[PDB]
Amino acid sequence: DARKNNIAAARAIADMVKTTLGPRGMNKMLVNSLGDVTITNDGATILEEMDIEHPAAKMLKEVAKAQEEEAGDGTTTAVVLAGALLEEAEKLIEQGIHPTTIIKGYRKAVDKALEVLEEVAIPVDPDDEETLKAVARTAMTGKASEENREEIADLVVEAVLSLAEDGGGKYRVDLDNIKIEKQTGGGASDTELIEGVVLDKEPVHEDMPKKLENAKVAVLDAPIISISSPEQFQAFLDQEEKQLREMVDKIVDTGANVVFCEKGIDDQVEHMLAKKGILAVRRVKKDDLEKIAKATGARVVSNIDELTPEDLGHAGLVEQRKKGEDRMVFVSGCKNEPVATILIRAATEHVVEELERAIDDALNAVKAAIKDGKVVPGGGAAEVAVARKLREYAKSLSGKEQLAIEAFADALEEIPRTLAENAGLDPIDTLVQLRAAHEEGDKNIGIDCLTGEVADMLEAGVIDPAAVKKQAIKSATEAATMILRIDDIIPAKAPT
Amino acid sequence: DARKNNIAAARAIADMVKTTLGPRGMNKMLVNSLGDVTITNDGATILEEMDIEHPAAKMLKEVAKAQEEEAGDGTTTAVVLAGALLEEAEKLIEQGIHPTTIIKGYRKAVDKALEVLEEVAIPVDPDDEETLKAVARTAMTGKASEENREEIADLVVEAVLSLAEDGGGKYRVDLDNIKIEKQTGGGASDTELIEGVVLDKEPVHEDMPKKLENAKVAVLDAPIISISSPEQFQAFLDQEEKQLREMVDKIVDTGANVVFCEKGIDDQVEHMLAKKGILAVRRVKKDDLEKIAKATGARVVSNIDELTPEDLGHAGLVEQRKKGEDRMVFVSGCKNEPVATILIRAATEHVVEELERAIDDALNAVKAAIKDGKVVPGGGAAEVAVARKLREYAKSLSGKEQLAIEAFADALEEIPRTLAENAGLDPIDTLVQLRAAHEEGDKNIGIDCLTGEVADMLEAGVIDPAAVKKQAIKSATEAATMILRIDDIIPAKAPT
Amino acid sequence: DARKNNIAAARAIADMVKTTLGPRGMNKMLVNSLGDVTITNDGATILEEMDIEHPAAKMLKEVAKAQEEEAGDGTTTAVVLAGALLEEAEKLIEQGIHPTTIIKGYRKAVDKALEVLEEVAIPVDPDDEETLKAVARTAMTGKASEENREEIADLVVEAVLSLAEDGGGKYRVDLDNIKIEKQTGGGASDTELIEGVVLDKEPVHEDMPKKLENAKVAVLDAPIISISSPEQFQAFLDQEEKQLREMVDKIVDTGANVVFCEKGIDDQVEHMLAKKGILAVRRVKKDDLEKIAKATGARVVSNIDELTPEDLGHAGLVEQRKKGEDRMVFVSGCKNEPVATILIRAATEHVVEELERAIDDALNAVKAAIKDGKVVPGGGAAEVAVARKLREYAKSLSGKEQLAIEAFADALEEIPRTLAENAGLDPIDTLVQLRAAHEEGDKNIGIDCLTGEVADMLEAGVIDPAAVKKQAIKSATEAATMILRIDDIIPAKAPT
Ligand SMILES: Nc1ncnc2c1ncn2[C@@H]1O[C@H](COP(=O)(O)OP(=O)(O)O)[C@@H](O)[C@H]1O
Ligand SMILES: Nc1ncnc2c1ncn2[C@@H]1O[C@H](COP(=O)(O)OP(=O)(O)O)[C@@H](O)[C@H]1O
Ligand SMILES: Nc1ncnc2c1ncn2[C@@H]1O[C@H](COP(=O)(O)OP(=O)(O)O)[C@@H](O)[C@H]1O
Ligand SMILES: [Mg+2]
Ligand SMILES: [Mg+2]
Ligand SMILES: [Mg+2]
Repeated sequence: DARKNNIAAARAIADMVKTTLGPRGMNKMLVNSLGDVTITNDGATILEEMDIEHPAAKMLKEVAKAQEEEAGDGTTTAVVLAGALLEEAEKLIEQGIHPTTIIKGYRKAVDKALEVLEEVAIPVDPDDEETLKAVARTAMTGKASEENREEIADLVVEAVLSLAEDGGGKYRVDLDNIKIEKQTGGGASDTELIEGVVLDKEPVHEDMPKKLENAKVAVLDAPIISISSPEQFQAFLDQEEKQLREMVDKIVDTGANVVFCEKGIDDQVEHMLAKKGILAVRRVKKDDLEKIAKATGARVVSNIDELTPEDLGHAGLVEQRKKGEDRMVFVSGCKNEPVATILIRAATEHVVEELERAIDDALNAVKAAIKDGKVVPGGGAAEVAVARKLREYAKSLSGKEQLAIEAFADALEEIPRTLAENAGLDPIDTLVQLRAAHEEGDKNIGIDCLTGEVADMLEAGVIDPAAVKKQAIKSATEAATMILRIDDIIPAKAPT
Repeated sequence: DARKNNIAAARAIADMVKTTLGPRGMNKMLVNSLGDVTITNDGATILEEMDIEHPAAKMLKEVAKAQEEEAGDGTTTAVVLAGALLEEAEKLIEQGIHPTTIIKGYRKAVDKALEVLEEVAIPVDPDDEETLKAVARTAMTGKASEENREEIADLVVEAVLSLAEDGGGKYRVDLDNIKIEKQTGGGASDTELIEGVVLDKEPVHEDMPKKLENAKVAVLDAPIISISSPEQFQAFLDQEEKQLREMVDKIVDTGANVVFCEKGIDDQVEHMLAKKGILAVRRVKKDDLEKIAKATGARVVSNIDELTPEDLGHAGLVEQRKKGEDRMVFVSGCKNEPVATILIRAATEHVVEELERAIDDALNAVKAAIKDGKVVPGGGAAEVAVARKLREYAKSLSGKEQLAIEAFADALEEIPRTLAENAGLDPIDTLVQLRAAHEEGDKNIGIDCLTGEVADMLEAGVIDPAAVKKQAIKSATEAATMILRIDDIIPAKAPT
Repeated sequence: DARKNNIAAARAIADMVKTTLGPRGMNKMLVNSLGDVTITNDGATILEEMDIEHPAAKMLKEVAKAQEEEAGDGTTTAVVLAGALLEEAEKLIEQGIHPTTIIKGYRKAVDKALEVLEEVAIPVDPDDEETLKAVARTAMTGKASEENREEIADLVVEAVLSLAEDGGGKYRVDLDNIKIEKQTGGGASDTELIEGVVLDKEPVHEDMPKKLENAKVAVLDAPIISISSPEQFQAFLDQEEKQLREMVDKIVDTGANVVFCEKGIDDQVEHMLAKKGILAVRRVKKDDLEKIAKATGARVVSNIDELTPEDLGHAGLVEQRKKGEDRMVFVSGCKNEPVATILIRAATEHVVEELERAIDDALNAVKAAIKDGKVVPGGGAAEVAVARKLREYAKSLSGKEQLAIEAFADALEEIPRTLAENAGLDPIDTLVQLRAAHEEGDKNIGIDCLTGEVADMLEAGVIDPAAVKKQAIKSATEAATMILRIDDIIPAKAPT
């Protein structure tokens, strides 16, 4: 039963990532043969860099990548939903239903599930500050320490509003637009709007002018013998420094005094650069060099011979500040576009990476809420409500598709069970309580794992974007369907 | 039970480092495949250069590093506290409490623990000499020999006061500021204020002027053929020596006569340097070369062609003294900044390293005491007091968090048990005596392992800074929490 | 029980060195992979070039090195005392005393032991010739044949008195100051004051002037092609011969006629040196070249171009004497300083090394006696006396430290037991006889292994300087303590 094998692999992955769904998600550790260890709880990373020999499991890589690409939040929800769906799919094949009937029933169930989630979702305007804060805190939940939730949420909404580039209603709040720097120790209170891309590199030369107001900023990427007579070596050195003098002279004619180069340097090169007072940062990556080019306004000039004064950018200020331990050039005053890198502070490296992922997910969720403008109660409330209306449809429908739709409802309801289990509550009792609550007509009662009870989510500030849950259901459906659609593993000829 | 496995690894490390907590810390022996052996007892080394295949253990490296970075003392206290915390956490999970409840209880317990430690701590002014001496002796405890405790403590406080750079109240008593030199044999009575960085290297040339008052000191870092005719090789040699004459002549025009170079030399080079009477020390590291540049005032000149008289430093004296066995240039008279290296004398190499670590910890603790200005009774007194008030909080609180807080109290109380056990006293009897003593209202009764009894710590001069114990509790909490939050071991994809 | 494992290793080394303590020290053989063998009985070597994979035993390397550095005698006594101390410590931890109590007791015991040895030591003037001879013979004991004891003792005291450089009371009788040459066969009667460093090298050329009274002695260290036309290589040879003539001409202008070079020579070089009658000895080591430079007064001149008549030294005589088999230049008449090498004659190579070590130890002992001027009766008498007064202290003291002090007394008394065992006497009977004697009030009764009885050491000329025994006790204490303070072996990260 190769299908049983594939389902078992998907089940193993689903159970592995089940434990990391919620505020109290028990983190997982990623150890490799090199010995490096990273503590993470966002399921994206967990599905990213885990060893999977099984190819049916290896499809869930692509499922998670699609989820992150469209939605940016809800990979763990999608994988757990796929696990529960394949649970009930397996034991529906055990009863005797053909797999194609299961697929057809799941397709109908998920069409109606998306419709129901559209109906139940409560709308939100982009000016109700408390609702945006609630969305931000709910998504932000999972990975930060409990202390700095209010602070990071406040900074999230502040950055989203202040950097709100009104591009015809759809604000272009990109992940690489908001200004944070990474550094060990200190705290998260350095996630402020510093109008420029800050590089974690020291100045090459001490007497290099650290302060330069209205500096003429340039962006470069190029890397900055036969001897016959005794003085011929000195001659090659002389002409090399002469052509260096010529090129830096025509650079200075443009007026450039601040440079961030993509490649390395040499001691003599940086010395003669600092002779005139020129900043030079080396080994800047492709992505962050492009970001600096966008921010500073100086177009990247591979062939520097055609550099002109028109090609140069400008920055309001450049300053070297000894913040914390590491020395860095705190560039501030890049006035053309809001451009930045996803680099964020915390106490330790594990917490640094955790907070980086968490702030990224926070901006993703608030961006989705602003764009789509439909928010659904979280904490398992949406799942239970959709399961109830699916059971109503099952009462409407008849045949052996009703069994498949009931299976889909139970698989959807497995998410609140997991969310309660990770919170410490007993799963069956609180699940029955949620069902009883939703049978009384109200639809916002869920699970809030911070207080460890069942309560109204809307008054508890536990609300997730509608589109995130829609894409979670869709990705789980495609995962379960296309894992069910396989029959048997065969050796495929390797491309030569 | 991968969580049980990780708890077991952490409890192996905790029990290994348990024996080295106190004045009578039974030292540990680190042996490597190369066969080199160093004897230490300070926990930082033991956590630094031990082998750990276990990844959950490998996190405790990062915990210890963070402890050292912020505080610089209390790594052994942090690890033992983490061990006891995971002991009680494990026994709480066998009872049946969910891990997340333990995490929440520990968080609340540790918030109140930091608050309690804030209240109980007795304040100190920076002029009560006996109190500073007591703090210095308590921190110096563990590693220095019993005989020279008074001597090294006196020198510690003398150096701290005399080199007290009043930078707006916060004295910049850095570890690389106080003047000691390393040498085998002799004694610790050479930890005196020699106003300059002393290098453990002999003069290159005998007739090099050993004494130079008000010497013009320079700092350098640069390293100091086709033949056709009979005399082409000789002409090449003539040109190389000629350009050597020109560069050393424009050096002499500046007036430099004392140099400490970062790189090697040659016999002809050292000779023609000594021809004019120029000192040259080779293979100076990056850190100590930067220290020499800061002390002497001569900026490091990579491109020596631009060296000017303005670029040269000055030193009151340079002298070669045949102190002990090794010949060294005892540089003295660097008048710009207080800069030095952590190099200290003792009898044998093991005692040399032990004394170096001890003096480093001593300046760390006195610096922390001067900065924060809050001292707490040591010898387990602070732990017992905080445990008692935590039990009072437990009596106040109700629920299954009371069990977690009682667990935290027991784990905090484990430290005095360890300190008594290493001192030779029976742990249960003396712990009960400490609890009874704290139940009578007094707060300073602890364990003093020098006298091997229970006595007032304040009268015995056994007092640690408040901040070191605050960070010990915090780091132990973070370690226990983030080790509890792990679930399973999964193979992670190695980055290509 | 890793501490038991370290104690066992220390016991193994202690027992392996035990047999070589005393005049009748049964020697030890050092066989290596290369197959070379050296017969030694002095403890320094048997601790130096032995394999010790065990790290706890590897500490005893450093213990022996420290002992040799400070005292240079009594390493075997120190290691045997450490073995006995750890013996009784193993007994006491068997009983149940905690190790820290043992350490404290040993510390107090050894403080009082040093005090007791100070009280009991008999003073010596440096003019009482018989006492100095007795001290010299006592230390010189251990290694030589029985025939040449009086002889070598007489030469030792004669050299010490005649080369007595009165440097403010502390005579600088260094090991590298007294004149002996090494040569196979003959006898020890060539240990005479030959006022100059004698080199074991033949003259390069026969017609070199073997006799040169008031010779102008120099000291050097420097080591003494494209073809176009047929005469081009001849031009190269002519010019090289021309600069050779130039440098040797400006050498002769100074007047140098005797040279001892650090590096090799060539046949043409030595031929043209002997053309003018210049002595040249090659492959002179760094140490002996520096010694020759000090003795002859000719400073070592790396760059010979600056050699002047003022830079040349003078020697009263240089002569080639065919003493024994090997041909050597018997340099005699270096009038500046007393400087020499530790090279001594005997019959065979094993015996040559044996008397070399023995004369070194003899000079160290008489130097220590003259410096400190306090001598204590050897032959186990000092150990028994200190043990008795330690037992008196034990009777004074009360508690479980009394057991540790009794342990120290027994470990200290183990030395006379070993000294009797190697002499052939029964250990317990003569030990009891010594104890009974010392209970009668006399303090000089010991063991004399030459006569193989128990007798008064002062009339038997068996006396070993007090500082040697003081350092023996101190090193044994530190070794035993810092071997007891270890708990367990752990693998250490190797430095990359
Ligand atoms: N404050 C909260 N209390 C209870 N449940 C929450 C809370 N915030 C989020 N959740 C639940 O966690 C789910 C998202 O979990 P998360 O692990 O953050 O997703 P991802 O791993 O994809 O980022 C939501 O669907 C919601 O049901
Ligand atoms: N003189 C003393 N007597 C008894 N206990 C002491 C004494 N000095 C320090 N301690 C205890 O040792 C603890 C610190 O131990 P130590 O090993 O020096 O820490 P670290 O290994 O982090 O440097 C203190 O918190 C205190 O309880
Ligand atoms: N003539 C002697 N008769 C008996 N015992 C002696 C005599 N000379 C020395 N000893 C004993 O030998 C001890 C020194 O032994 P030795 O092997 O010379 O030490 P090391 O090996 O360190 O040089 C002394 O402490 C003394 O007790
Ligand atoms: Mg999420
Ligand atoms: Mg400490
Ligand atoms: Mg000896």
